[PDB]
Amino acid sequence: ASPFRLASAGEISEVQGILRTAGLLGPEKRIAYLGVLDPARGAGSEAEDRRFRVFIHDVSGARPQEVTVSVTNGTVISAVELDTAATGELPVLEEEFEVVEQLLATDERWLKALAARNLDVSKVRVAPLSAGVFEYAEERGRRILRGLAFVQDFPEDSAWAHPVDGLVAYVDVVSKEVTRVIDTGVFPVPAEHGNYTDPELTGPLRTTQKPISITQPEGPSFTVTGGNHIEWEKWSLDVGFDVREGVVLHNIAFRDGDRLRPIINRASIAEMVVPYGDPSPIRSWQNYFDTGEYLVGQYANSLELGCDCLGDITYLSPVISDAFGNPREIRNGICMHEEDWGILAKHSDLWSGINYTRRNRRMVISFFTTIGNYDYGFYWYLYLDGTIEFEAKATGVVFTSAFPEGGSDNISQLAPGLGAPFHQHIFSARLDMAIDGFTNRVEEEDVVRQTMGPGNERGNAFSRKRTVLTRESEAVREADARTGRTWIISNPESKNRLNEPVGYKLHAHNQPTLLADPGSSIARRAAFATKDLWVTRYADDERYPTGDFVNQHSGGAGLPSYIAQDRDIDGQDIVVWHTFGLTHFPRVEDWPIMPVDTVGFKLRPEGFFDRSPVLDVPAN
Amino acid sequence: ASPFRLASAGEISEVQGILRTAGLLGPEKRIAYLGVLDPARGAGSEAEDRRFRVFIHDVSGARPQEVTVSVTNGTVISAVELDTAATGELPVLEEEFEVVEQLLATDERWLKALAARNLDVSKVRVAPLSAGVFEYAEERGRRILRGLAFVQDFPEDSAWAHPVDGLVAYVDVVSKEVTRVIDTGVFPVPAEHGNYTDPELTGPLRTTQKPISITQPEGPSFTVTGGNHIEWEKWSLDVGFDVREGVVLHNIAFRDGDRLRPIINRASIAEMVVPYGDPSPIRSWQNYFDTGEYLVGQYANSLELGCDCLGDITYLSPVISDAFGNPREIRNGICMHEEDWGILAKHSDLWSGINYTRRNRRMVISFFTTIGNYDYGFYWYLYLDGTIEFEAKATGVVFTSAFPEGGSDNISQLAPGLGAPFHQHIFSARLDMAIDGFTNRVEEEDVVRQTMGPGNERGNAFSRKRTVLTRESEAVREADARTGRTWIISNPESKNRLNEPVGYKLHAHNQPTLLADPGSSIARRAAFATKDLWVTRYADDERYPTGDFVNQHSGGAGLPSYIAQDRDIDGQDIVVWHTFGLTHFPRVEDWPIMPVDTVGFKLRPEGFFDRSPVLDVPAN
Ligand SMILES: O=CCc1ccccc1
Ligand SMILES: O=CCc1ccccc1
Ligand SMILES: [Cu+2]
Ligand SMILES: [Cu+2]
Ligand code: NA
Ligand code: NA
Ligand code: NA
Ligand code: NA
Repeated sequence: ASPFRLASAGEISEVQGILRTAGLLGPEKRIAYLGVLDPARGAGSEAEDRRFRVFIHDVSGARPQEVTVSVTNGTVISAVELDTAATGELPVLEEEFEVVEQLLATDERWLKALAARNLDVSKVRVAPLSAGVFEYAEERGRRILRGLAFVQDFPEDSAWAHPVDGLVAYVDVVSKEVTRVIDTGVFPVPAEHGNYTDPELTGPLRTTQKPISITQPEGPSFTVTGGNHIEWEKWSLDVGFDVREGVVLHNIAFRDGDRLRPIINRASIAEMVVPYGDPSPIRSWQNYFDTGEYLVGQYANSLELGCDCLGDITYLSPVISDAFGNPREIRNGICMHEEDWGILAKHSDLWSGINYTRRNRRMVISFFTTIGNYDYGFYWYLYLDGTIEFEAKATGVVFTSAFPEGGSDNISQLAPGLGAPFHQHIFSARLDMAIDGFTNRVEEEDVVRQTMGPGNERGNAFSRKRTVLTRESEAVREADARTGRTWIISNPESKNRLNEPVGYKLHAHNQPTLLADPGSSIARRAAFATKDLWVTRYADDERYPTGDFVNQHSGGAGLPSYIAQDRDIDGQDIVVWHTFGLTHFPRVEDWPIMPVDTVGFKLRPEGFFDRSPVLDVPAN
Repeated sequence: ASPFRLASAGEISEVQGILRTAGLLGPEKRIAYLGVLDPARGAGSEAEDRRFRVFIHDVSGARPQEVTVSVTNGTVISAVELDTAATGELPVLEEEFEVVEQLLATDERWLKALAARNLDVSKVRVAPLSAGVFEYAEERGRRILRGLAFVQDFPEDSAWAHPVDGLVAYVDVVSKEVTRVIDTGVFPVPAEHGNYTDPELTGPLRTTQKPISITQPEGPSFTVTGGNHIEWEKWSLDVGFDVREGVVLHNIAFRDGDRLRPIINRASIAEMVVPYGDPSPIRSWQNYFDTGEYLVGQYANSLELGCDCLGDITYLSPVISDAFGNPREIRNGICMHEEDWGILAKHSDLWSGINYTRRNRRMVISFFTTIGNYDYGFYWYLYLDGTIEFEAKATGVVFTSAFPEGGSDNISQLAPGLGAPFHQHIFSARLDMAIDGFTNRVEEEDVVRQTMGPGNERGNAFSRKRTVLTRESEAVREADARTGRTWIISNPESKNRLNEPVGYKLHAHNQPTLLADPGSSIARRAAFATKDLWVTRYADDERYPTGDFVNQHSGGAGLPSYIAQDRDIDGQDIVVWHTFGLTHFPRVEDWPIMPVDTVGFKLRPEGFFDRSPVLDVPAN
């Protein structure tokens, strides 16, 4: 019944049939993206219409198409041919991952480079890296991937330990031509292996860890209805899944007494970018948008009970399309469980004699994705007290290079001859806000220091100030940790019992934003990453901070184009875009496989409730 | 055997006997502090000498004394009479908590103030607040407490809901005189109760929470020997307890292969301060040092299994002295347990076919203290991967006032007529470092942005810089979140296999430091709180960032006095002092009892190991 239910295998099969019948899915066609569209604003009409958006690539060189279909009515709503030199190329296809290595293996220039290094071509893996846009005029409007080489000594070897530095190739994957092979000189291929399951490297495994058993003898406290509707400890929401964004949260609301109170209409990680800070021409082009260019949702892992998710786990298995429109299940792709979270509130009172302790808990919704060397866990958390938190967990294997003789200012050494270039991991959270409804506004809150003097004779006073952001042109904001800067999303037409607007406060981690020079190609294509906070007026087609077609787009699409409309955001239907990231100078302890590091943000109620919302939590 | 074992009841009884026999513990004497001294540097002599430091107060007006005794030899080592106008008053005594209310109850000025407000004196509780040092010349060298009044409607009522604003009294607790009663006008006493166990306020308790069962069927993975020596997953350390500081960690080391490698010699929270930002003369003097003035360790709670600590818990019950030198056990005052901590490392490799997942865990050492309205949990965490983290959890009841008609810039409204003044909670962690031994140094690490140009033609490069702090006069440092500033403690004489100095990196939360005007009394007495990081040369007598006698000390003691010695800290025995805190603008959801908020810091290895230290963790 619910318009926010997960896509079914039958829906995807119908999309395939509709596309085929319309002549849109011949043997040269590939589906590069397929996803269900959200209901438009004002769906109080009970007009069930499940629509899907599709990007269709053509492997023969014909122009790709963007298509919208209605599975409910079985019709093509619209179909548009794309000029990719103008609006950007389509996302990378999984089946192209191997084409770069295959094409290079028969190119005489590539072969001469490997021969000089005495590398057997059958042992050389080539990473299929997105190209970006730089100085090469012949790449405009062509579908280009760039290749960096790694040696695998045997089939189970970790190739990342053996980078082939000084060598890069560019490939046109549609015409199947190697456009350029650049060899800047021979570097020794690092010889130590990085096989973290080899007993030679691990030593004997610890025998000292005793088991931790986490069980729920009466089952979990949350309920799942209609496939993906969650109710837990007054929270209510729908868990969506999109092949580009991954897990998406819809309709986050909190039952406060008799009223279901909305908080967030849609929450997602709408983009992420990993820019590299090595000026070597072998890697100075390297910036990959895992979300926008590769689609992190299609690489979600199947999560193992006891290993990836521990406790009383409820799984969702989302369905996606393969490149031919067949449905493919991601078995156990989403874990949901509740976790004990320590003390919630505690007081022992010297005058009343009352001793009081309550325990906290959180609801966890997570998935894990793998794109080449990197692996990321995406975690959404709901707490008893109304807090919402997001956490990204970065692990996997660092991207490697040679470590130059005589050192480097932009690479750290991990092992003899083995380097790891400096880089960042930057995310964009898109928060379609609905604090008690859609009439919302954003205020910037700074601590205010006061001078000793009249009215402050002992010099102890301090205060705060709030600035309302009223138009999009003034809603591009930077962090300021020193002044305790936060942002408050409030509803000016909904007041608490003290006659103050209800609100939620966004707490950032205040990590550095994009470091690249403002005139760089990556600063233009990832402009969202240069600022901590953006606020836009809601619009149906404004989905990603980088635009719809990120791959090889020349820049400026997305947020800098949206805010140029300078729309009213003071008590309106608004969207918050928060940039947050990790700056990674790799350490020896990150090698051969990296222990998890984390970054995120959280939102806490700020006069949303009339008092603490967890007074009715029992003593356990 | 171990010199770092907890104080025993027999040791304290011997101290009492030694003091009594020496004429130092007559009926007018009170022990205001008693604690075991750490071994001096270079204890490779096996010279067991358990020494205790004692502060002795005199309730008749005689000068107090500082005394050092040896329980091993049964002798007084030294005894010094204190001039408190010079060096500060002794910490507040528990038995003085009730003396302020008792003395005010017979003062005619206090009675007239209560009579005008129609308050029955038997219902009026008076909080015993530390005085600080302000403009009152007659307080110099006298033991002063200040009193703020709260009404209790019945014995089990929460008095915090009913502040009596406009009224403050100053009391000399030794001569038993009320020096001043200040009445600036009548405010309505807020009428709503704040009884968070009253069903009228809580409503019916939730029935929706199902149990979470955390068990260890084979017991915990750590061992406790000699009372307080912990070994867990290659970590080794001693858990101490001091009545001023609370839990103290000694001898933190990590077994790396065959070598036990030191990391931190002593870790503690050596001070905390709560400054209030309300300029009203009723409260503009209000700054309490829970650690330095009240001694947070003596108010540690007995922790309840299943409620405060959940899982397979091992308790310590530390012993302290009461005011007469009798030993008193704090039953179950420290919880120790290990916790699952999610994913540790994970990778699924497209070329090797290997799928790899390992789970993380942490060791938890915690205690909870209550001082009047506020309650704090102190948590130390050790992780599998070498990370050390501290976390403070703040809960309890916010300090209240009236909310003035017409609002306030320095107070938030919680309920009709009820306010909560702005304030901070600021902590000082004292880290006596020993990274691979005592030859340590500190470097400040900033991200370095680079300009597009020659050698950086695509404008993508970024780097980092490290600045060695060589003398104490240059080792007072501020946070800079925008440039990703961290601090590295390294050993220049101990290198990893890449011939780089081994190190640990301190990651701060970058919260605002002390907001008060630099010319204020609190800025002088809590000078440590004005800067994020201090580094000193180790010295036996340099224990607290505020000095030994914080109560009514006029300022400048502690860290600003230590660093004036301008000692060499470049490859020396050094101590890191990190200031971190919360800035609290109270929200409606903080009332009537506050959900936990947190702040802390962490240290991660930085080239300390030759590769990831958790390769030998098994697959579970
Ligand atoms: O994360 C996307 C870049 C990438 C893709 C495939 C292999 C290595 C790196
Ligand atoms: O936290 C120390 C200040 C204090 C002490 C006792 C009651 C209320 C407040
Ligand atoms: Cu990284
Ligand atoms: Cu507070
Ligand atoms: Na273009
Ligand atoms: Na909105
Ligand atoms: Na003095
Ligand atoms: Na030291």
